[PDB]
Amino acid sequence: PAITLESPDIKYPLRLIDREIISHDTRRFRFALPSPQHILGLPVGQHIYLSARIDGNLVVRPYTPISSDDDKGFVDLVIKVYFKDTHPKFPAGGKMSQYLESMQIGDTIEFRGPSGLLVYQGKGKFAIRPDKKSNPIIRTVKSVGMIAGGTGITPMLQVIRAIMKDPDDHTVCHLLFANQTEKDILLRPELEELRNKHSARFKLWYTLDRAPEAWDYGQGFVNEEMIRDHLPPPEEEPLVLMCGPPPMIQYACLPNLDHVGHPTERCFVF
Ligand SMILES: Cc1cc2nc3c(=O)[nH]c(=O)nc-3n(C[C@H](O)[C@H](O)[C@H](O)COP(=O)(O)OP(=O)(O)OC[C@H]3O[C@@H](n4cnc5c(N)ncnc54)[C@H](O)[C@@H]3O)c2cc1C
Repeated sequence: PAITLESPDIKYPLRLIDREIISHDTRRFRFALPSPQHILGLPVGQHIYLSARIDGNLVVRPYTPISSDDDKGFVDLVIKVYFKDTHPKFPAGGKMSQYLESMQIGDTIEFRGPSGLLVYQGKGKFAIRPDKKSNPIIRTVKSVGMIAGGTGITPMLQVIRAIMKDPDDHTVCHLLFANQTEKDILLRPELEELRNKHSARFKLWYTLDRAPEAWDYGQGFVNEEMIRDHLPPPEEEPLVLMCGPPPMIQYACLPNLDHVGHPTERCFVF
């Protein structure tokens, strides 16, 4: 159809048309593409760049839509709002996130894309560029390991959806979704729906820093056992995809990946 993100260098103002309070911090923000038949123009695996001049300082932060290029007229972004005066070190909270919460209906925010090193080309085929200028290295995988932390499910979900939507895409997605509390399990219905509908291909497990009284899943930070039991066996040569808070990736993921047997080259951070 009509691509909204025609140029990666042009910022495209889109209007906010709906907001869904996914959780206390994270909200699903729907934006209106230029035409009701216009598409976003986002290859699976890539992300967009929201740009706005907040506090006199142009702040450009990146977000991965939960919408699919199949969806027309709208762009759904599950964005967590780091609230002000809710963190001891950060009384100013998030910058773009708080602007987005403040955004009323019909306010405009600029979009830029596509941007990203990973593109899913279908049926195991992941085009991962080592650098933005270097050419993408293409590797077909039978399983995809995925470690998502909080708002880092949106890049995973994009991939999960694409694979499950193609019945000839036999790649098997293993997801490890790490959040602080049960209330913080974003897109949990969608995810559980995906698993029920495509169990053979989608394997789902959660970990919560502070779990509820009844947690049939896992507790604590990301650990080696959960990477071992709830991600693909390293022998299957899978692709471990990771999005989470930089600390979580550095201290909980990358270390415990080595322990299980996953190589750095078979692993990618969104
Ligand atoms: C590929 C990709 C996709 C992404 N997709 C999404 C997405 O879909 N949705 C999304 O929300 N984010 C997404 N992010 C992350 C996003 O860019 C930000 O991390 C954040 O959501 C908004 O930025 P900000 O300007 O609000 O943060 P900043 O203001 O730049 O954050 C500054 C620091 O303050 C901390 N901080 C501030 N207040 C608090 C608080 N109350 N509690 C804890 N820490 C606090 C932050 O954690 C951070 O360390 C994505 C990132 C990447 C790389």
